[PDB]
Amino acid sequence: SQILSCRETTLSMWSQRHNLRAAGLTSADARLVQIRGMLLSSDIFRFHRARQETLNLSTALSDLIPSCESLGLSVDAAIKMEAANALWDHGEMISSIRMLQAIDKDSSLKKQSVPLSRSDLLSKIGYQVSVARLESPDAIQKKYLEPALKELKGKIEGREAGQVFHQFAVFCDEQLQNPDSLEDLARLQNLKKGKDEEVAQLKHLAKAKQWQELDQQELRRVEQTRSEFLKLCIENYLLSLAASDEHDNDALRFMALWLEKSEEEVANEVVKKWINKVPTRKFALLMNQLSSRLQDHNTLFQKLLIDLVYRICVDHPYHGMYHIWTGARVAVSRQRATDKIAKALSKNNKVSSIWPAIDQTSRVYHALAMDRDPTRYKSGQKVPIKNSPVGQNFLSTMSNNPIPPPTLQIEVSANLDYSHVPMIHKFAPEMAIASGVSAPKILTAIGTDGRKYKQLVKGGNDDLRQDAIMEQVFAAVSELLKLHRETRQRNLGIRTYKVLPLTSSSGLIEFVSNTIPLHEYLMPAHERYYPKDLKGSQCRKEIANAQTKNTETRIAVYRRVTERFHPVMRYFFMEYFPDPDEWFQKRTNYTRTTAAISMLGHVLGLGDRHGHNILLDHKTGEVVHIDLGVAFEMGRVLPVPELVPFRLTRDIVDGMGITKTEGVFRRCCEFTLDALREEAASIQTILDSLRHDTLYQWSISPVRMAKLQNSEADRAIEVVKKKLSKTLSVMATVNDLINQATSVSNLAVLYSGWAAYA
Ligand SMILES: Nc1ncnc2c1ncn2[C@@H]1O[C@H](COP(=O)(O)OP(=O)(O)OP(O)(O)=S)[C@@H](O)[C@H]1O
Ligand SMILES: [Mg+2]
Repeated sequence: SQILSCRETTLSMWSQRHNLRAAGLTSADARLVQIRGMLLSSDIFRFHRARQETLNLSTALSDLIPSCESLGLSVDAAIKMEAANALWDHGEMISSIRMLQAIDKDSSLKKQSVPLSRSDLLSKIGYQVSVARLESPDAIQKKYLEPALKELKGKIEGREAGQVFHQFAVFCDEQLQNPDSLEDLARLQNLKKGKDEEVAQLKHLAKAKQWQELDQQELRRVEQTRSEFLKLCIENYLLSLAASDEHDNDALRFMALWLEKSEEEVANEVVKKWINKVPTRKFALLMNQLSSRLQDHNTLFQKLLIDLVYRICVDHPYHGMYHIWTGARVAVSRQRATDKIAKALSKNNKVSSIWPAIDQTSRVYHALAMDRDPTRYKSGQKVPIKNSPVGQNFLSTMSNNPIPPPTLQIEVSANLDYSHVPMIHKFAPEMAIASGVSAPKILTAIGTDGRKYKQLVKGGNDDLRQDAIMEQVFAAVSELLKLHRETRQRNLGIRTYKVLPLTSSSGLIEFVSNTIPLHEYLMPAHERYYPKDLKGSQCRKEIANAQTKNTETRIAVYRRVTERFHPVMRYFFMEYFPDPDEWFQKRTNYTRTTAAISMLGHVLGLGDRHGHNILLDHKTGEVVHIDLGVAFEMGRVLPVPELVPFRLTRDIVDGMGITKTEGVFRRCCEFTLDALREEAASIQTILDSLRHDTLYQWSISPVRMAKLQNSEADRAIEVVKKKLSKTLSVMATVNDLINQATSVSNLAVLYSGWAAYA
């Protein structure tokens, strides 16, 4: 605000003082520059939601119009549009709409400086008239949207056309999923059904048949209207994706809309016509959903889907070829189709030194994962990977085939240039081993640029596709958080990692760089700082013995245990960051990331939040949540249910200081939850894309349910949708959540492996 106000003063004074200016700078030039600087400041003030400053600016701009018309400037349209924006942002919807319509009626948008295209004005009026319900959705399309598409004049590239096409596509989509129109279609369908049943009962007949035919004609009209809307929706989504990059979650919405209509040949003809102009970098992150619908059926849907998956794997190989490999090496048809795509991939010129590399490398990674020997691999040791035959074959094969580390997160390149990606140079000679049955081994790889990429080569009978899908969903929602001022100002978001499933029994997990598990810090620290307290194992055993007793005894035992167990988390920051400046910044990072993941894991039902799934990053302070596969409330179905919204035990809360909760954690919870329920449409779109994934399981299979404690899509998405309801205020919702997350009667009846005493 300070810089922008001083800039306003500067530009106005320079425009007034004619003798200070140079020779060839007339007063029209100074005036025009002043106006442009003011309009820029108005954009900036609008995002900050500073109402009074946009009001001041638009008033001071409207006062310049008389003195601008005498200098020979035509800046009335841009300034009146700024006034209309101020009105709309103060709540005057009808006044803003009337002002924009007056701009459109009597103004020459062609011959005037500070240009203003007629199609963006028309689409602005159309958007505002739709929001205010000021006209029927059949006149909005006839007066504002189709005239806008006609004003583009065949230009199908740029941000102007991107805005127009996204406007029109969202309008048509909104017309399809309309509760009134769906009720009307259902009513006409029941009428047709009942009248046909009555006619069958009879075979009076003449009039009955005539009424039946009139019903049929009405139903044909309604269905044809819906078919036109579907055509326009799909076509304009595809044209908006091909024009600009402003709207790129239109790829997720187009994909959901197209997978719902895989049989309606109308949709497939429109897609066939327009699909080849979208850059494949828009679909690159949707390969879990695309490669799950592959089949060999010779239809048109499959001939489009297979070609799209092929082009994605050719342009961005490190984003599609592992999906193809996993798919090759209704399940039989999917495997056959993925095998055909793989055979075609190992035939073309662009990707031919890349597909064999990934082939051989994945084979040896899987072989190394599956190889368990209790003698050759002792849990906790550190074995040089040259003594097993699998180890030597692995090292040789990896030396002969250079690839980027499979757990490195590669960003998608618009220029299609993946040469700047570090390849695996060599492997560290040894590999660690963790405790389990099928020994998870932690490899290290030294890359070309000289960094160390550690990896968990996880083998056994686990399902990493759940964890990978949920990591992708959480990353998408955290990306939604960046669009709002309050959460973006605080960098509220989650830390991601990379899961890569190789087969149905093995995967590569990214070993997060310099973290430490929460339980592995907390259990030694508890006895280092309080040598007279109970041990972690004594508390766990004491709580597990009273697991088959009444709630009164369980709560009494829990109080007795936590009276002899004091939190020590506040020391994690006093012993990794002794400098007060750094200590304060890192403790704030911890609090903010804990708040963001608490709200985000309440909204998505995230469970299984024990100490071994939470990592503490001792370089930046901020927590990382891994193992995100038990989501959508699957955790309160277990034998000993997890009935808390998130993990907020005494140690998580002790890491926050004098102000236990009231402070940074509560304000950040409220900003997160306030930004989440203003993106409920986008979260619905993400979960809808999840709904068309044939391989995602919406219930926890008794295998993992036994590994954890020693329509389902419709119910889950409905629960998510009612957690984002604006009925209660954010303050009251967060108060309730923090009351039930820290309650002793809730924490006392949790499973003993969920270390709640801690
Ligand atoms: N991707 C990862 N990055 C960094 N550390 C990890 C990662 N995955 C697991 N860890 C940690 O390294 C160890 C590996 O844990 P695992 O033995 O694979 O599974 P686990 O969670 O320990 O077993 P349970 O069922 O939870 S008792 C644990 O101490 C984890 O905290
Ligand atoms: Mg784990």
